[PDB]
Amino acid sequence: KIAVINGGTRSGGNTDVLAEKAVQGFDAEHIYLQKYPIAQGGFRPVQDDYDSIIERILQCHILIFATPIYWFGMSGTLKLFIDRWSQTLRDPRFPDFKQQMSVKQAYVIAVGGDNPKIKGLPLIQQFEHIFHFMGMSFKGYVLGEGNRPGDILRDHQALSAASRLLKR
Amino acid sequence: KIAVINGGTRSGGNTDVLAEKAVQGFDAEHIYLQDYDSIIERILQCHILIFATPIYWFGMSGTLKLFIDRWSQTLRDPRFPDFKQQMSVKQAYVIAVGGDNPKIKGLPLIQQFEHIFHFMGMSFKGYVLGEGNRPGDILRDHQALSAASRLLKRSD
Amino acid sequence: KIAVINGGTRSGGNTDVLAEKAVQGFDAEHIYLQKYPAQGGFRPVQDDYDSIIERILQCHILIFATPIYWFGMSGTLKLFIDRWSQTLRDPRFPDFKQQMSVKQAYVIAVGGDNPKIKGLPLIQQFEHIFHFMGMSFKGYVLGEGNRPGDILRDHQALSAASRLL
Amino acid sequence: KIAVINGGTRSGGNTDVLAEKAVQGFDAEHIYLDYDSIIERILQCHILIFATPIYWFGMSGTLKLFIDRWSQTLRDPRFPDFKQQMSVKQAYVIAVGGDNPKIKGLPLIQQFEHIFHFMGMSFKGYVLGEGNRPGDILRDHQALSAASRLLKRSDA
Ligand SMILES: [Pt+2]
Ligand SMILES: [Pt+2]
Ligand SMILES: [Pt+2]
Ligand SMILES: [Pt+2]
Ligand SMILES: [Pt+2]
Ligand SMILES: [Pt+2]
Ligand SMILES: [Pt+2]
Ligand SMILES: [Pt+2]
Ligand SMILES: [Pt+2]
Ligand SMILES: [Pt+2]
Ligand SMILES: [Pt+2]
Repeated sequence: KIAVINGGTRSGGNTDVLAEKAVQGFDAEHIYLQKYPIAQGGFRPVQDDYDSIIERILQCHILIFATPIYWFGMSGTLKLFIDRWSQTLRDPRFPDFKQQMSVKQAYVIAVGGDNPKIKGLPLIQQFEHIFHFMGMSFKGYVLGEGNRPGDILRDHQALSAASRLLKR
Repeated sequence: KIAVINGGTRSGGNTDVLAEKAVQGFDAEHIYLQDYDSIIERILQCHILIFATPIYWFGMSGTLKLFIDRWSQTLRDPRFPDFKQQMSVKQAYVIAVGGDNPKIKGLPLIQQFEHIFHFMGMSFKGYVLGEGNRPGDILRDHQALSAASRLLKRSD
Repeated sequence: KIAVINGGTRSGGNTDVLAEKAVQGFDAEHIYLQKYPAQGGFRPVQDDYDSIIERILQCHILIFATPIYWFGMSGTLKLFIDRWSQTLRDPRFPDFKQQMSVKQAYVIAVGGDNPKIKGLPLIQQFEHIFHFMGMSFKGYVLGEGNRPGDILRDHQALSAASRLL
Repeated sequence: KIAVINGGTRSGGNTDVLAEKAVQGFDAEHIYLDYDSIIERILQCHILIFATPIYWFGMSGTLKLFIDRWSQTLRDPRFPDFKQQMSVKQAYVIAVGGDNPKIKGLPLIQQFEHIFHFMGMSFKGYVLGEGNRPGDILRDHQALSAASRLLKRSDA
């Protein structure tokens, strides 16, 4: 039903925390985009399980893209994941990808430490163009403030915004 | 202490309601644009300014646009010699409601306000974009209502 | 065929000059939005609003030319566009929506505060406005200038204006 | 003295055509995204041109991974003056795509503006060009002209 595509870190990370507030209680598909060390910028995304991820995403009506804001954009893992949709749109193993994605609802959770409420707007507008291209309805988002793990818990505005993320 | 600069039409409209949610318990001064000099005199006396405007064509109301545009005259008015200095120490907020996916399509307007405030040296402390079509509709926008109620809180 | 909606100050104005170049040679319908008593010292007048609509409705290409005031369009252009809400339900112009949905739109905006960057929100606001109307946003020019004649120094803008249509 | 940081590949494609129009006559260094070696080469140039095809209304994945790594460089003891060195450089952006890029690529330009501002680098200019298939960029006369004059400080 609901999938959370996490392009941040895991266990404690501000991205994980905010996402849990948004999907609390649901039996949501939790996707974590893998990355291997070569810490921000110290990794390289791993996409060995990309097809498995697409398979899971296709079964979900609601998609929540959760990401830290790196250099005023999304994470390296989420950027390489979305860029690969270009390949999937030409993939015979997922012949109805465009149509299937077009009926889904999308949400975004992004956390940054440099006045995200303002400096994170270009990223939200970028997501707007991405979803519009796919015909996906961009239903809502949350911009949260945080630098180190767990500091999002101090952004009460973001915590309550995430809890009220899913439209009703 | 707090001034709500109302750019719509005083009539229990969605923008008015959302701004009231933000200032509940603060006993703010409500300035309805829709007497320019008196308005300027009144806002200069407030530390916090909340610009509340319905969203028209992905921007502010024509009333609020004519109001801010006239600041160009005030920046050179000898009766208000310290206008820019006084404004720069104020904290500004924006509350805007519209019926066409405003939380997403109203972002350019938020960026314009960011530039206006930065130009004046004012701190842009927060904003809330809300969704509504007919009066009262905003009371169903849980996310917006929650955000407005927390707008001016120092610790919640 | 082509219409230039000018929301600035005429003759010699940076906005007038760039628009002039964009439609140089063409027999374009020149629409100037009225205003009477310098920035912020006027009040737009729309007594001729209906005749202006009648004219743009006959043009396939619409060029919106405006100075950048407070990071937005001019007061006259803002009040003009805002009124489209009334026109969209006006018995006098039964087909406004459909007629506008087939026109091509362009924007020429001039500002004195690093417009190539600070004028982007305005261009994005125009993108939403045109998309709402079904109008194709074909291109734009962001010129730098604050005083009459200044736009003659922005050769990059004059070029663009020339290569706009 | 100047470097073109290409986030595409060496292929003589639309982004490369536009970038070349800008550095013609400058004998610029062409870097096609040896990370440490690349950082050393760019640190020696006072003008940096970031050239990238537009993917999903953003930069290429290759350029994204490169700029993201600056976070590591900002804390790398082997490059103790990285931030300071970059701050005195002039940055330009050349970006080409086939989905109404001059309009839909604006958020990307704003991101670059934030990236450069964070580094203290002067964002001197940019060109968004239209091109769907190889060679299409030659039809975008506005972009070709803008790229031609991008680094010029004289006219005719
Ligand atoms: Pt994080
Ligand atoms: Pt469903
Ligand atoms: Pt990473
Ligand atoms: Pt106060
Ligand atoms: Pt405005
Ligand atoms: Pt002018
Ligand atoms: Pt035509
Ligand atoms: Pt005016
Ligand atoms: Pt040089
Ligand atoms: Pt290309
Ligand atoms: Pt990017």
